[PDB]
Amino acid sequence: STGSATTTPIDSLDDAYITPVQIGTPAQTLNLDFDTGSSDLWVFSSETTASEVDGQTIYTPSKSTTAKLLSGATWSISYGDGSSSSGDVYTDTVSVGGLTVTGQAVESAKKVSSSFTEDSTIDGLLGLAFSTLNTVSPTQQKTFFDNAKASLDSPVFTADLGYHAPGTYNFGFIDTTAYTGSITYTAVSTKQGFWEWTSTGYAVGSGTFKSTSIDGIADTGTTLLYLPATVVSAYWAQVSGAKSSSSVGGYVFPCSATLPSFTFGVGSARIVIPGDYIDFGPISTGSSSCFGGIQSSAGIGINIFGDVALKAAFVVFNGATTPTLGFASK
Ligand SMILES: COCCOCC(=O)Nc1cccc(F)c1
Repeated sequence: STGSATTTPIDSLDDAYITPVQIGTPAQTLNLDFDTGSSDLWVFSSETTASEVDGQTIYTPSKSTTAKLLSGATWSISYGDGSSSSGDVYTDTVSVGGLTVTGQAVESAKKVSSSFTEDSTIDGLLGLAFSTLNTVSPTQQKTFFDNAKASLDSPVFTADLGYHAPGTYNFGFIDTTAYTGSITYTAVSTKQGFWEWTSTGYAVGSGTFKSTSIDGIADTGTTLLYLPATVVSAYWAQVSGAKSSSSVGGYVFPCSATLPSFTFGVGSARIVIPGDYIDFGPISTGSSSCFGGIQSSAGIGINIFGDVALKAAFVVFNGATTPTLGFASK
């Protein structure tokens, strides 16, 4: 089997991408944030505290003839940005782009933190990291990809995120028309539960490539590119007037600037992030200070190849017995 679904930016900045997902019988379609940096499929629901729902579409398990309470199971996650959610668990039929999993754990939110409430466009998350990070207790549940894998034509999914435009998540096949050149594959460590890999270096604009190992995670659920402070300083030094602002929370730059590209290495291959992809717009409405899309990971504990990086590539998440990642230009 295969599946193929369009993913759409939630706003004009590509802050996140939403993908329609069919849950239950009859289908209830929710728009979920596919998140390779995490492993729970959770939804706003008829159980979510009413004051914490503000425009999201909810899953109502009592209206699904295939929903079953997973007795005794609870979940609770805290994300790197400080947001969180928790609740109980149902199993139900879940379909993405024509690919159907029966008995998928659908984690129903009883509580969500304010950032989720305040974003009416995201009805939940669909985790695509390794199932060892799933938070359901006392019995850990599998991700949608883990449940689908054996049925897929090939045990892979691909992320093709658009810049200011829709893109595609495919399951079970590699669309050879969706990228240019070849796909360069690189080793993955699953030791932390993530799609963790080592970039071979970087360049700023037309500058020379610096060969240096940068371990990080491919995380579709993180907006920005978080890299070591040395790398980030080298990038922003090429933008007149750019500076790190403790009060804003990262590097800002004059909105009148033209940003240089940023290149990262994948083995001997190179993925070029155009400068425009690094512009996240005014820090507040009407400001001439703009927020940068490349930020320091120093306070995180891990480097994160988020959407800013991934949207410049066609990315293969290869879930073979020994997982690997592939990157192609597009
Ligand atoms: C095995 O789960 C133990 C509880 O974990 C809670 C928890 O917040 N986990 C978590 C947070 C962010 C990403 C991710 F993938 C997992």
